Amino acid sequence: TWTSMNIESYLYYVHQGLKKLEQLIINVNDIIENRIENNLKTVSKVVLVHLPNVEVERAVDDLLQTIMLYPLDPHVDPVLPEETKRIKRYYFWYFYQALLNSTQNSLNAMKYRVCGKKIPGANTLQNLKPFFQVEVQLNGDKVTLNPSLQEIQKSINRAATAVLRCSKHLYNWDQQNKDSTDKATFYDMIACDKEIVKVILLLTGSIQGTKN
Repeated sequence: TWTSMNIESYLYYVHQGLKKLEQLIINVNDIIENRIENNLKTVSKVVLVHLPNVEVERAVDDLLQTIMLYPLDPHVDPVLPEETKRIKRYYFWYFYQALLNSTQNSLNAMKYRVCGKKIPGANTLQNLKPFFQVEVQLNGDKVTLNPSLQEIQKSINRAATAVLRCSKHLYNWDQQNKDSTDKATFYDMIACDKEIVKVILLLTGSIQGTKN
């Protein structure tokens, strides 16, 4: 600072590094904070039972896209940030949890609101299910739904199982290609989680109450 030089240039060079980094973060903001967020909102909003591939492609593409951001999927060799690298992975795992949880919250909302079938609308694969009509007569002189009501619940469970296997075999951010990048164990975990196994009891209980 005595000849009044090189300090403005050092300050300007650090400013240059900081503006380049502020840039790179503005990248990451753009590139992560909204496309995969809106994809997550869509994944949450997808009604699995009935609604009158896409987001899977989308998530694979978001992976390759984030990979374009120079992210250290392997640790930097000269820096050796082995601990460092796994924290973005824990965050991306929390986000993958938010995705599978979007699907899971949908699944659970539907498992709860099965009872009003006429109110929601169905998609093509699920044409037989909505507001199910059953024939009633004197089966062996006894008034019954001619299709066994138990059978109709097994048809509801067959729709549920088609949906559940479609949702268990996915290609999400971790499952990139046939679960190659990461396993699909969270989906069988969700299948044995309360929203499925414990709500089977509530389903069958309301069903037996209808029978009652």
